[PDB]
Amino acid sequence: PELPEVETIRRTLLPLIVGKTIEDVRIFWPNIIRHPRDSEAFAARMIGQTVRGLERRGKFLKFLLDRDALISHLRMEGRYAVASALEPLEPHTHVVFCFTDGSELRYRDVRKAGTMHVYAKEEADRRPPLAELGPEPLSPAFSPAVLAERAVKTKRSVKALLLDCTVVAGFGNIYVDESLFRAGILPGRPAASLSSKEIERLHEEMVATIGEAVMKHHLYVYGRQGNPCKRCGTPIEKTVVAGRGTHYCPRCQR
DNA sequence: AGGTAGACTCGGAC
DNA sequence: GTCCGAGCTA
Ligand SMILES: [Zn+2]
Repeated sequence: PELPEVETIRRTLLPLIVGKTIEDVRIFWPNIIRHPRDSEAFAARMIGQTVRGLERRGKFLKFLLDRDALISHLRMEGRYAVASALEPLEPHTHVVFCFTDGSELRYRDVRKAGTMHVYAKEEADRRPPLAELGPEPLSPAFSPAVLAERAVKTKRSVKALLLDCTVVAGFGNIYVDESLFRAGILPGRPAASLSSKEIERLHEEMVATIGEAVMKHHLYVYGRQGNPCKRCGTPIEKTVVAGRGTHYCPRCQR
C-alpha cells in the first residue's frame, strides 16, 4: 500500500479497534518483529493494553495504546483485518492481536516484507523507524524551501532525492514517477541541477499527486512503458534510475 | 567526517 | 535463474 492507501487504512481501522483491550498476541513470522527484537517481549508487553488511537507517519501506522505505541510498515503487500477469533485465519497471516471481546486484529503479508516496532509512547518518535522521518508531504513542514535545501546539497538524481524518507515521508515510487512526469522533469536529472521554478513545480505536483490520491489507472507513466504518452503520444520508456524501475516520457520530461 | 552505494529481505512472476 | 523494491553497513 502507498501513502494514500495507508491513510485509508488508518481511518477505517481505528473505529474497529479503539477501546479494545489486548488479551493475547500471536506471532507466526518473527522476522516481522523488529523491536523489541525478541518477539516474546513484543507480545508480552502489549497484553492488557487498550487501543486508544491510530495515527499515520509517512507509510507507517502508529497504534497508540495505554503505555506503548506500535509502529507498523506494510511494504508492498501487507494488510490488516479485524475479524472473529472463531473464524479460520486467511493465508499468509503473520501476526494476530487478540482482544478481550473475541475479535482480532490480523496482519497478512504474502511477501513477509512488513515491519513492527513497539516502544513507550514517549520514545516512539525518537527511535527507528520513525526517527529522522521527514515531514508529511501534505504538511506545511514539507515546503518548496525544504525541498530546495535538500536538492542543492546533494549529487544524487532528483528521483533518488524524492525516494529519501528523510526528505519527505512515505513518497512512493509510483508517486515519484507521476510527480516528475507532471512536473516535466526527467528522473535521472541531478537533483542539484533543478532550477528554483523546477523545485517549486515539483513540490506542487508532489502535493497534488499524493493529495488527489489521498482524497480518493489515471496514470501517465507508471507501468505504461511501450504505450503512448497520454499527453504527446511518444512511447513511454522504462529504465533503471536510483535502483528502481523508472518510467518517463522522453519528450514531456526534460 | 558523513554522505553515499551497496547489501538485504521475500515469493510471485517470468 | 533471474527479476523486483522500502527503508543497516562500508
Ligand atoms: Zn509525453
